[PDB]
Amino acid sequence: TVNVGTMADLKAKGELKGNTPKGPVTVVPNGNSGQISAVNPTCTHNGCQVNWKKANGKFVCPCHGAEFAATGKVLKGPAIRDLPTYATQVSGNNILVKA
Amino acid sequence: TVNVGTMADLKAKGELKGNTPKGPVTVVPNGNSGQISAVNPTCTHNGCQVNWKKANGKFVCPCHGAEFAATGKVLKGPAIRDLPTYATQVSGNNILVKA
Ligand code: FES
Ligand code: FES
Ligand code: NI
Ligand code: NI
Repeated sequence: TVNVGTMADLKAKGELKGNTPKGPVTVVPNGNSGQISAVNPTCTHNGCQVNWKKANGKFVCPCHGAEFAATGKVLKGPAIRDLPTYATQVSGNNILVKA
Repeated sequence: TVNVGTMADLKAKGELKGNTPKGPVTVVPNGNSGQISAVNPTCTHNGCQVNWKKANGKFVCPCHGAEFAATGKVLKGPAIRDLPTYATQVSGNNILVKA
């Protein structure tokens, strides 16, 4: 597992990025009760790294505009596959990304 | 140098496609005074062939949605360069594309 920071950090920063054995990870809130979502930000269209835009509640790809929900669900093309995701575990405020 | 059809054909069909020594060409109307425009429909982003949508007066790329005006001018990204164009000559109602 990869410790990407605390729930307090996620709150203050809006997101937490990390590097895992299976690729990059960006952790964002996925609700208001502590739910979080860890996605591999590699756009499923042409591999650009997507950018979490909290004001719109979506990841937006800077290369061709694909958009994804906090869960990684594709919301707008040209990507047609959801972002890969990672299971997470919060252990005493620490956000742990698995795999 | 490449005869793609007549103005009547262009009016009835909306566009005329052809092949030239410098690549494909799509000829579309560019006004109501008989003005026409010949572009190389190869999208300047990643090379997909853009498609003329007469109702919207634009070439729309089916791959990532870039749009171009009848003149080839880029109107919407991700493309950032205009479509190459070809000089044209209307000779006796015949549309000649010079490549
Ligand atoms: S790489 Fe993300 S939309 Fe193309
Ligand atoms: S190939 Fe035309 S927008 Fe990408
Ligand atoms: Ni691109
Ligand atoms: Ni593509």
